Amino acid sequence: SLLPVPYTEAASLSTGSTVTIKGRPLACFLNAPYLQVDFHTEMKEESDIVFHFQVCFGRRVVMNSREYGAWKQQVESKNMPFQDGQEFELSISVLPDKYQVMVNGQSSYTFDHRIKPEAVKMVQVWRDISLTKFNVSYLKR
Amino acid sequence: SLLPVPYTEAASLSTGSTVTIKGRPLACFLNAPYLQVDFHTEMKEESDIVFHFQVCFGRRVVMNSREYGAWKQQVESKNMPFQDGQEFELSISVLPDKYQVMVNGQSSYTFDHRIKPEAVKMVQVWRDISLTKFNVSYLKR
Ligand SMILES: OC[C@H]1O[C@@H](O[C@H]2[C@H](O)[C@@H](O)[C@H](O)O[C@@H]2CO)[C@H](O)[C@@H](O)[C@H]1O
Ligand SMILES: OC[C@H]1O[C@@H](O[C@H]2[C@H](O)[C@@H](O)[C@H](O)O[C@@H]2CO)[C@H](O)[C@@H](O)[C@H]1O
Repeated sequence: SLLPVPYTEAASLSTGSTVTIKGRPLACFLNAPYLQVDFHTEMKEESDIVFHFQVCFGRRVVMNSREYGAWKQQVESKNMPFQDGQEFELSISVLPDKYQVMVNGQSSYTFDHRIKPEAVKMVQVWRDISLTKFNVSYLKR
Repeated sequence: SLLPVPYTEAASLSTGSTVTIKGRPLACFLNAPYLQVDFHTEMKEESDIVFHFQVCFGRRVVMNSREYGAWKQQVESKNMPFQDGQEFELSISVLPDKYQVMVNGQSSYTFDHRIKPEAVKMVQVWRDISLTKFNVSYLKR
């Protein structure tokens, strides 16, 4: 739709930051579209990933980190609040101990910090979605 | 780039048809982009898939068919002629007994017919690529 995908925005994160994403899958769930949100340590796409969030719509969610080029311990979830054929609202909050992912207002995943959020310099949103809104909040000290 | 992705074209296939696709992955191989080519029995995306061709760039290729709504026997290949960061040329030939997939001029995969190619009514090309060329040939009787 309106925002380019893959979507890249230079970003900084700290405790209390919220990343808000509104979008829609590009295919019915039967065809297994993906969504991926990566919090990167540099603007280069090859850079480390502090928080990797990958939705296989209708099937599972995978979370991990890529640290000095290597993927670490995968977290796999079958929780699937996303609805077939529907627009979704995604909110990722930077809490002191973890990321908290809200989906359409509902707490849906959390992921403990493995690298401090201050290491983030870029956010990329990509795979089989269109996007109409992306925001990183910058209200807190 | 130039062609919309997901890309959909109404299509007919028979022995001797060639589907030609030129495109580029939207991410470096380290970030595991996908490419998917589906030969559908109807224009609806939910319709059966006579030939499903799914590249996880740098890792593997999966082929299958979706018949009366159900995925059948997966074929998994580690053959990976696609090159990191490069444009690719993909040619899918409809031979009497199988599809033959050429990648950059090189025979790279084949998949025996499970449903007659005459059942195809649509081709979709999607996931993490841009496309500059798509053609279905219509030269043969
Ligand atoms: O875990 C998320 C991450 O997986 C990558 O693949 C990892 C995989 O997680 C792990 O189980 C294996 O031992 O190593 C793989 C590669 O280092 C994928 O590249 C990726 O897209 C992510 O989803
Ligand atoms: O095989 C290609 C096809 O897999 C689908 O998932 C299948 C899977 O192949 C099979 O091993 C399992 O037993 O059933 C699954 C669902 O019916 C995926 O949906 C897909 O994207 C394809 O890659």
